[PDB]
Amino acid sequence: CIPKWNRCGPKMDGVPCCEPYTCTSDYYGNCS
Repeated sequence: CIPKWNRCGPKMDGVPCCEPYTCTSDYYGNCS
């Protein structure tokens, strides 16, 4: 998963932010 406060892209890499966190943009954004 991706560490909080970092770039996340589950639709482009297949790995969203960690369960306790969420991604804002599926293409390119941040987690919090």
